[PDB]
Amino acid sequence: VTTAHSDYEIVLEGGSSWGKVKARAKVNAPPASPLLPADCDVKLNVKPLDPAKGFVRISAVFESIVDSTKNKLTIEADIANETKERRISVGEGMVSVGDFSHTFSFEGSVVNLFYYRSDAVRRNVPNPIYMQGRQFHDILMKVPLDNNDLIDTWEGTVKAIGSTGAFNDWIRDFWFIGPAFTALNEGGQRISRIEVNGLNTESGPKGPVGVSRWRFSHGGSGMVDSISRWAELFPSDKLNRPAQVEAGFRSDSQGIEVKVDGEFPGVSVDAGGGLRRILNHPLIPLVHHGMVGKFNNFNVDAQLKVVLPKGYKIRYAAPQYRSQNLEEYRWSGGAYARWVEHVCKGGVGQFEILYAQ
Amino acid sequence: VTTAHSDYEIVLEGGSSWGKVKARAKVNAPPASPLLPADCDVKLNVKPLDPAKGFVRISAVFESIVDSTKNKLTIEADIANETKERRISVGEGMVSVGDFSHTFSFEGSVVNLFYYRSDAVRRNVPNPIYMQGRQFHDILMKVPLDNNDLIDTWEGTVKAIGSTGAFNDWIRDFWFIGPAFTALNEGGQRISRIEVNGLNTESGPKGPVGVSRWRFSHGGSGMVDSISRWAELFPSDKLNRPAQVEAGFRSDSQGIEVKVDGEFPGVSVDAGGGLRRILNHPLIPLVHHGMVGKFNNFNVDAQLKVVLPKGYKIRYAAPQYRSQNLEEYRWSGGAYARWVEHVCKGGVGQFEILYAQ
Amino acid sequence: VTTAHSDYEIVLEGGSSWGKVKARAKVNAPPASPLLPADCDVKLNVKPLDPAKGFVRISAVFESIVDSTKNKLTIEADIANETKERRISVGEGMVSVGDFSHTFSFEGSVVNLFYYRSDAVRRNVPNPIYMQGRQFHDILMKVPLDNNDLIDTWEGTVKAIGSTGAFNDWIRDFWFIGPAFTALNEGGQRISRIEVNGLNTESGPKGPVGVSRWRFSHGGSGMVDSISRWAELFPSDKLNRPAQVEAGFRSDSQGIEVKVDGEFPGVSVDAGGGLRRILNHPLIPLVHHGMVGKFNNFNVDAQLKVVLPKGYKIRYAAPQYRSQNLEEYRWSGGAYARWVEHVCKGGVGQFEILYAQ
Ligand code: BCL
Ligand code: BCL
Ligand code: BCL
Ligand code: BCL
Ligand code: BCL
Ligand code: BCL
Repeated sequence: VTTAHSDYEIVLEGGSSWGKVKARAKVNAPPASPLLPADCDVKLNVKPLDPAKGFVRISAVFESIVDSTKNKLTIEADIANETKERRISVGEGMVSVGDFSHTFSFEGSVVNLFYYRSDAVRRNVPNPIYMQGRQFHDILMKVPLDNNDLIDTWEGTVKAIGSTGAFNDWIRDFWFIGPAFTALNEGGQRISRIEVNGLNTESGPKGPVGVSRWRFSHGGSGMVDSISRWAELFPSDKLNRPAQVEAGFRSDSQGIEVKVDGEFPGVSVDAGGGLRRILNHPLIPLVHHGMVGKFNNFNVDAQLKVVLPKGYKIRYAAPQYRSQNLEEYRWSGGAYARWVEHVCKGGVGQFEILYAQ
Repeated sequence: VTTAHSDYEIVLEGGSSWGKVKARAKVNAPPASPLLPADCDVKLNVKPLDPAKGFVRISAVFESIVDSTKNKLTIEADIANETKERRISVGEGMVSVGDFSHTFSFEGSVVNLFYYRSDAVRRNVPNPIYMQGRQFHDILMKVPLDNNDLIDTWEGTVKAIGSTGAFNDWIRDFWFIGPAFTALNEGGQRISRIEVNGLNTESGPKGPVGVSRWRFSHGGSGMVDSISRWAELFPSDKLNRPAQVEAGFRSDSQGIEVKVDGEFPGVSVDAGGGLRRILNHPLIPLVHHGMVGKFNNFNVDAQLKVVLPKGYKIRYAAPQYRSQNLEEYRWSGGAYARWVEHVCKGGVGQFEILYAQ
Repeated sequence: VTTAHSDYEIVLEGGSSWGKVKARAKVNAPPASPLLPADCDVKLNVKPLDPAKGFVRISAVFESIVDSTKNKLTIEADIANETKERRISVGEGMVSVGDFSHTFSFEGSVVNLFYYRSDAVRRNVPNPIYMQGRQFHDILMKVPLDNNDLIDTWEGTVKAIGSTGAFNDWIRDFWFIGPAFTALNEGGQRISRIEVNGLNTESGPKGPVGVSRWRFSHGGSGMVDSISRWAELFPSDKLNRPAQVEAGFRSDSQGIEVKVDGEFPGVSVDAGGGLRRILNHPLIPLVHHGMVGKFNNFNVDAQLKVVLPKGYKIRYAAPQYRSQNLEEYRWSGGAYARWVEHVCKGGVGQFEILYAQ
């Protein structure tokens, strides 16, 4: 029988939206990857840089093995809000695949805009979900052309841009490789044609550098969390100490195994009336994973454990928890099991938890 | 276990395409709504107004409660065919959400056009399904700007239209909220950019009125019933007395419960050769519901009852009925059960019923 | 219970990428066709014409019965590669539906272009799958206007082209009938507006002929095999004798039954290191069938038999085979059964088989 075994745990901090999240999962069904096996490890870290100007330093490392090819991507960036709609970033990183690698540095800004703002909606809807909007990226990137492969790609690109009028359109076929293209529509997401503002070869300290300045916008009909939850997804103001997440998966023709461990702020939020809630589930991950969650029938063997800070209690949970031991609450079987099956297949049915002192 | 229990009943009138439809359904699986609970009641009524000019008066009321917010929409309209391709309407209604509400009045015409008409298809295909075409809307609407929220929205819009060249394009991200966007492609449906022909503030008897005149077209590759079955979906010529439908659902994290009761013309149609059929199932509802029907495994406990007028008998049914008692025919289990599972998940496999005297 | 019973067999030739493929399948679940019943037979044949210029002659016959309407399409074409990116074709055929039929002749070229070519990818990825690109069609077609239906359609079209500026856009709604439209996005595929280069009525030996010259391009994000595997899908260089495939299905409200039998080159390919593999599974068929494979729950009763040439053995298989008798290997149950369920529902998880002497 195909069985998914999972275990999730959330330990909340008092007052502080911080939480520790742990997850383990294993399913004996094949992944929908046309190249197997595929293993990946991810490590994310962020630390307060300069709280006066709202800067944080984020670092990410992705490492994987796909059909015997070793890949790696690292990125380090400094990010800050300038206004409520405009955020800026500056960073550098590296990509490496087998014997090949290249570096890059960049600076960019993103402006997030909602299509409407209405007090009539605001005062009448206590927990608004869909927020339609558009987000603008303005990027400057630099890559040292220090090997023949880079030179070839740079020259090929400069040739294409200057010869093909549809380049700004067709580039999207290249960018959203494989089923990434398909996922755009699934999430109510649109990518505009790009605008190329400048392409130059500079003379760097150590050699020629390919410099490019370009922009694009991305629209969302309300499920794109990047747009609808712009402020909430970057809780820089609550980052009083370093946060981190380590996650990884191993997969082949027999099954998938995953592990996650992290601690960061933003896990709980003020729900008003003196109540707090675990944050609303982001929609994108459920909709995108929904594209791969329907290929094998499975049974669910799942459990969730929520540990509240001392003296806090759950005022409302639906689905309902099965047991409680002081501050620890557990869910398993029954309606919780049906909800897990549901979300693993792509459903976004609400699972709400409100707690208070 | 997840079980869907449903009961459907159709009682046909003799000769007259009229029928009474009753449906009850309950499933213990969560709905895919990111806000729960969600309850809704709908009431539709239509009555012959002036049969000489083909006018009917339709009225609709929608009432719901979503996460504790009460919403309501009413609409009343007079509709008539002018030609076989052009239909006109004039009406008014109201929207209300919590402490907020606004009214509106409108007049509009819709022109439905098929991309081709061929006698070679017509004489060779007895029961044609896909009909590709395009439909044009021309709308004039008026809303009294009688509160600050309306004024804010009106001024914001007039500002956007005059400052953003992409407004006619991006408005579509706002219009098709959440997963409504996604459903467009799923049904082979396209919405053009809008055309804004006029935006004015008039001086009404009781205050300023925001007046707008705009158009859009919508294409369909053949599954869009609004286009392919343009004439059949508005049987004004068979409406010799008032028709109505009452329907509603209650839903939360535990399950969904639905009830429908109606009586209206258009349930049966001439199939030629002296035969009649229950109308072909519209495709849109199956394809759209198919987007939410695949998140939980279920067992089917379903029954269908068809009551023919006295002296009529079923000449062909596939799937086959299980039993017959005079004019009453029943379906349950076996192939019918597999067909129900199929359509609830998004399939459009044909279920045909032909009857005759 | 819904059960799918299938049997697949591959017999490989030694050295030669030739293989014989046999498949039988039956499932008692209804097809997603809004018109039933639907039966179809297909016959394909190809033979070396002139190996010096790389020409092959291909012939196809499609015959079906849909809801009692008999349809038939035949096509015969001569095809050759001119370069590695450009292929040319010349042919003729016929379409017939009930009492109607028409012929056609044509000549066209297709140019396939990849968006990038990189040695860094080539040397580091041993078995590349996604290849983004665009394909250009240039078509000249001729149809004798020998009946009133043809004349009507021709005149209607010439009228539309000259009156509607959006014809080159809207024609796509007509072309991708029903759910064919939807399938485009699902496979990461895009069709451009068409370009009409010429529309003329010529005076043929036997009467007026409608002549048209038009083009279109089609983009693919990497799953479109027509683009990413352009060379491999037309193994003209391995066609040393005639190849053929016969296939057909019967279907109605009770189930689907299918049979396939063929022999052709391209079934196995050099995998490097002295190893050979069965070719990578094309992605389109799995993704498109995935749109209809999820409407009924089923159990799998499936078996695969692979017969290698004398003296060859399997060096790697995942999922693993169950048994081996000399050169014959069999798969059934366990991980193979889960893989079948997976691909029948739309998954593309890799099933790899490497063999060698
Ligand atoms: C049988 C039903 C099964 C099931 C079947 C499958 C199948 C089948 C698959 C998965 C896959 C996965 N499943 Mg599942 N899965 C089940 C239940 C679970 C459970 C659980 C029970 O709790 C968990 C935790 C998981 C977890 C996972 C992940 C390990 C994995 C998806 C990886 C991912 O996020 O990539 C997200 C990837 C991306 C975002 C990459 C995008 C790249 C493109 C080009 C886009 C660029 C983005 C943008 C430009 C970059 C942003 C720029 C800004 C700077 C940010 N599944 C159920 C029970 N699962 C998939 C997988 O990969 O397995 C190895 C997969 O194929
Ligand atoms: C450039 C990227 C953006 C950004 C984009 C997003 C987006 C987009 C989302 C979040 C979400 C969240 N972010 Mg943010 N976020 C950024 C910086 C931060 C910082 C910080 C101070 O720098 C913090 C503390 C957080 C914290 C948070 C939480 C409030 C929330 C996740 C809650 C949860 O329970 O997850 C539980 C944690 C897990 C289940 C494990 C996740 C572990 C894996 C390793 C990470 C995901 C990998 C992703 C699928 C693959 C990346 C592919 C790209 C090609 C690289 N973000 C930067 C500025 N963030 C999510 C949310 O809910 O928003 C409201 C969300 O949708
Ligand atoms: C486990 C599998 C389950 C299942 C799982 C689900 C799930 C999961 C969900 C449903 C949902 C629903 N299911 Mg189901 N369901 C099952 C079987 C059934 C059976 C049955 C057995 O007979 C029935 C009768 C139902 C009935 C229903 C409905 C009560 C409900 C869809 C509401 C709707 O139509 O909104 C249609 C809504 C719209 C058309 C709104 C569109 C708004 C957008 C912005 C578009 C504008 C349109 C346009 C501009 C206006 C027109 C202008 C012209 C003037 C006309 N289901 C199977 C057995 N069902 C959904 C729901 O809402 O539940 C509460 C849902 O999430
Ligand atoms: C402005 C809207 C259009 C219109 C648009 C449509 C569309 C679109 C369709 C129909 C369909 C039908 N219409 Mg019509 N229809 C109109 C006016 C009428 C009038 C009349 C004289 O005024 C009559 C008698 C009918 C009668 C009929 C039937 C012939 C047929 C439904 C058969 C059935 O078995 O349903 C069985 C009944 C049910 C299963 C219960 C339905 C109950 C719920 C309350 C109604 C649906 C709500 C919808 C999902 C949500 C609306 C969301 C919008 C945002 C408001 N229509 C007006 C002019 N009609 C359908 C059909 O089959 O076409 C051939 C269809 O697809
Ligand atoms: C319950 C789950 C079931 C299941 C449920 C279904 C359902 C439901 C359906 C099918 C359908 C089919 N299934 Mg299945 N199926 C199952 C398992 C199987 C197994 C097996 C176990 O091995 C097999 C062999 C099959 C085989 C098949 C086929 C007989 C059939 C798809 C026909 C096709 O290819 O049309 C491909 C068709 C096209 C490509 C036509 C495209 C026309 C459009 C307009 C596009 C034009 C293309 C282009 C312009 C022309 C090219 C130009 C160049 C010159 C080339 N299924 C699983 C177990 N199957 C479907 C069917 O048709 O059944 C009769 C269907 O509805
Ligand atoms: C105009 C069409 C193109 C073409 C387009 C494609 C496409 C597209 C694909 C192939 C694929 C393959 N082609 Mg090629 N192919 C052409 C000419 C040929 C010639 C030849 C010398 O003329 C040969 C020998 C082949 C041989 C091959 C194999 C290498 C490979 C199938 C392997 C397999 O196991 O299938 C197993 C066989 C079966 C499972 C049975 C199939 C039987 C049915 C009758 C055929 C499919 C019908 C299709 C679904 C419906 C057609 C609808 C259209 C509207 C007409 N092609 C011409 C030039 N070929 C596939 C592949 O894997 O590419 C790498 C693939 O995706």
